[PDB]
Amino acid sequence: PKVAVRECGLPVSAIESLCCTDSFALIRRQVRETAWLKGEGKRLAVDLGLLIGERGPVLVGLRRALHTGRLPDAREWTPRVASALPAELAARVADWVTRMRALTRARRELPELFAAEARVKEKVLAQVAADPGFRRALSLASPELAADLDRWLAEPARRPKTQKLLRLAKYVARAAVKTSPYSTFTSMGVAVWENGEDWADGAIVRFAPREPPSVILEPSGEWLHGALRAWLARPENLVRSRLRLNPSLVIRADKAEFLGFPPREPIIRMGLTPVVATVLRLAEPAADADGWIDPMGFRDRLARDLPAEPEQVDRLLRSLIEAGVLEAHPLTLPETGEWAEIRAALRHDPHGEDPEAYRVRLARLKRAMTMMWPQGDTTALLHETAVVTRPVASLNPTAWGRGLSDLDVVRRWLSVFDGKLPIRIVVAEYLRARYGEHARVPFLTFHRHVQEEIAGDAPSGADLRTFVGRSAPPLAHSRLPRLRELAKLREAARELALGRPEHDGIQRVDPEELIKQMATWPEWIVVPRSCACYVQPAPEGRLVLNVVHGGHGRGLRRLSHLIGRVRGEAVDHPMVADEPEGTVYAELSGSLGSTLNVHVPGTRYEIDYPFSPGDRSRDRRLPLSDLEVVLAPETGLAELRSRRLGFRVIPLHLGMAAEFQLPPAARFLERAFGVTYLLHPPQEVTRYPRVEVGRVVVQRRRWLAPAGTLPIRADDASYLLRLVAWTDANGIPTRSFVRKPLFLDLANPFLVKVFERQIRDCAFVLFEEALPDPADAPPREGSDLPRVIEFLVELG
Repeated sequence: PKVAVRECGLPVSAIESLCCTDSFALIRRQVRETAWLKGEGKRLAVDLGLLIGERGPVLVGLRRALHTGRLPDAREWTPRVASALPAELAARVADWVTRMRALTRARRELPELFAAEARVKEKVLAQVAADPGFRRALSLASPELAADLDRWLAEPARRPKTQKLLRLAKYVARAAVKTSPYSTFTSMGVAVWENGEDWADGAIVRFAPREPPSVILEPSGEWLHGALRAWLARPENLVRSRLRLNPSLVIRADKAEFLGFPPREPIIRMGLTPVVATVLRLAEPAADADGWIDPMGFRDRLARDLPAEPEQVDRLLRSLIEAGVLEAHPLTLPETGEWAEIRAALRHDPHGEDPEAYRVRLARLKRAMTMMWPQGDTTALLHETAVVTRPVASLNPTAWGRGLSDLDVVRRWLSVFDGKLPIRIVVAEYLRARYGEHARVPFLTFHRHVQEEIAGDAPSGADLRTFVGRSAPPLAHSRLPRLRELAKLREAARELALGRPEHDGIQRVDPEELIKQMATWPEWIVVPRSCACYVQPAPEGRLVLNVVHGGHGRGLRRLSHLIGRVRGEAVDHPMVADEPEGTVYAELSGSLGSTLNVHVPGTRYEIDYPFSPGDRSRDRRLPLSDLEVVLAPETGLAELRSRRLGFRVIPLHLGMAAEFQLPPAARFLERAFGVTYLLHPPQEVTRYPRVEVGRVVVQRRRWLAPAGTLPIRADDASYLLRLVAWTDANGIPTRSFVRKPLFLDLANPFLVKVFERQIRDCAFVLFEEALPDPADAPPREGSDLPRVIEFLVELG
């Protein structure tokens, strides 16, 4: 099982040091002491009421004071009153009065102890935020704020405004507890399995000395592809280009059918003249051994084998390129003047560079980019990824065995909840109903008919519009029998998991119960062969599951590629295995307009996709034109075949672009035919227990608070007291993630204010246990501080 590690750019001390430790301990004592004296007072009220009845005033006033939790008036608690009560009751009253008085004074002292401690933490915030890796990441994400931080460091006692401090504190928390990449807020590398025996200590992982991250600076893919298209349309760069037939081109004995430019990718049908028809035909003999076409040698070839007329052999080619039937691509990116500077600036090794020089440098790079192709609605012209070249850690295979076995079971079982399963069922039903059980429909004709149905109005497309059209599932009352079965299968899965006791905030499912449930499932629930499972270890052998996506090296291939670029030598990422016989896996060719889809090529064959040429031999290309769609008799689902080769073809998206960034036909291939899934995280407070399947935490414990339950600042630090009283009374822990999720540490005065503001005018607030807790970060060798980490484990 291949494993990578993502780790936070700041250590856990960075957020621990921002906690008002003294004040908070005092807040928790007050809260607990208030709740105890309240309860005890009502109990002593009862006891006192009972003494009053044994005896056949004063006592009635003492009683009312205890009941309602106020200090008895001087007339209500006296030696004569205490003498008339039993010793134990009088001693319990005395203790209550004493503790109530002590509570009252400590209430008085708190606001200035808290105000002073919070003020001290402002400078600790600056201290933590001085870290160079952090300042670099903030410089990219938020340059003005980062310029302001740099000034503060240069001018301390230049107390920045609260709202800057809150924004800084949020980014600090993000860089200490959130594991998704951003820049030098995190770093990623590979992990290895260290063969057993050397784990006497009980550790599950062992870290190498922290390597300083290397950073890769990359341009926005959509900027890159707009700029590239601009350059390819200039007549002088035709000699700098190669051409190829759009691999969605279908000749229909009359017309050309094909797909056009991304991102809109129109479905195009145009009339052929006999000249255009021979032009397309001679493109086959005009091509290299790998399908590329010399533009000059083709322009002469057309000129001799039609009539000549070079002036117009050129306007003919030009019009075919403009139309998108013939594709123009560069000869290597351009080695042209403007492209070599961008390429040099992107590659510029940033060694020895402070945050300000970095901001200036990026600013200049941005300008040359705009003075080349407009930014437009592109948000973020540049991104950075931080990686390390050597293994970050070794993993203990015997500590991890039960957890990974449990995870595999979970991984299979979650398949029933896949959002693409309704899609598959509806697409399959469409195929049966329009074309017939044994139909074999050209992929492109099928894509077109589906889009015709979605854009239009006919009840024949009702389900396609409901499940495949824009807008995100009403299943049990659906027309199709399998959709109602699915709903039933989901409800059974859900009720199996939740039909069990909450002991200590945990519902525990045994993996065998899920294996039993799964053996009953029908064949149209198909379970991916591999998943990328993002997990965090937690105490007592737990693994906490965050995200599941497809895995056939999906994210890992991108990591291998980025490390390869930093090291100057490729990582041999193993290939996907074509099996069983008669079946191949094929990723979509090229990068489909995204820098996040550039990777170590993982499959043998590839789906050759319109304007995204890949990296493979001719005999290994499966053009869109060669795909067909059929109903599989095993599952009753729609599958793809190669017309040319007869194989089942399973499309793979192995790049890290999100599915909505895929152009339309590609998106359709992934959603309808891909074999991955995606897992992502009334009137009172409602508690949901944590759900575990053996060792795997599938759902963290949660607390749902409607609008009106939550204390609102009506107030200074008396606010934190009331908040903590409500959280304690509802079992809500000190540290939690609130709903993207915000990290809430009630001891952190910045994060409390960030929380105050973020829940303004919300209908609900969702608290989730912090698990693992940051303080549960696995210790380190030497001077390296504990950090929060997450593992990408590929399970297969």
